[PDB]
Amino acid sequence: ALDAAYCFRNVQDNCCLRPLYIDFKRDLGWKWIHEPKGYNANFCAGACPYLWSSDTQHSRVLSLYNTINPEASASPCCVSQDLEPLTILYYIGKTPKIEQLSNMIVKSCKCS
Amino acid sequence: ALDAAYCFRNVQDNCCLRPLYIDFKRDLGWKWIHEPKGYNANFCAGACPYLWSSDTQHSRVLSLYNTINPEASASPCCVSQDLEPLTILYYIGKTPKIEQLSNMIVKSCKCS
Repeated sequence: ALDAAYCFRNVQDNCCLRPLYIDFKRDLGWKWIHEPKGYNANFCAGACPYLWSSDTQHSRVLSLYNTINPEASASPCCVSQDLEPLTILYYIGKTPKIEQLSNMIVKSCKCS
Repeated sequence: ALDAAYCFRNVQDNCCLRPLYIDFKRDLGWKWIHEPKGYNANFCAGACPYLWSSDTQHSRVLSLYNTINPEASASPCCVSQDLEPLTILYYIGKTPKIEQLSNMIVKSCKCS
């Protein structure tokens, strides 16, 4: 998979997970989250070679088209695959509460 | 929507549907399809401004992050949204048959 272990080994031009830490107050302007101060959101970026696409007929027809006619490219797009939640601390008045924020973290990537 | 009527008006740098005709024999090497000789598959391509992403928390957090910190971009990806089937003619020996090939055509685009 295009995850931390495979992708964080070196810098790669191809579709891969990229490290990113987001500080809620500083980078999002979210003051409602008291803890943690930030988290490793990560993101997906990089070139998609033509055979890296699947799960849709249009994508596999497009991949086959591209492999035969490269010069006239319609290159696939590096997108998120596995997403994970994050537990945070917020307040209801003076009472500290905890809740899960869904799909905050990207763990792996794929080509569209 | 980022469909033919909106997108085929002019050339646009931003995420939009792009016209593409694929000839089965000539461009795919598919000799099994006798009719039609090709079809308008189309494809999605172009720049995604930061607020064009939705449906995932990670995508909206990433869009918000990007709007605040543009220079340090993790730009969204222009992908297919609505897909349509195509009916074709093939043979089982000397008998002509027809069948639907699913999700062959892209009708609209979206930003990841």
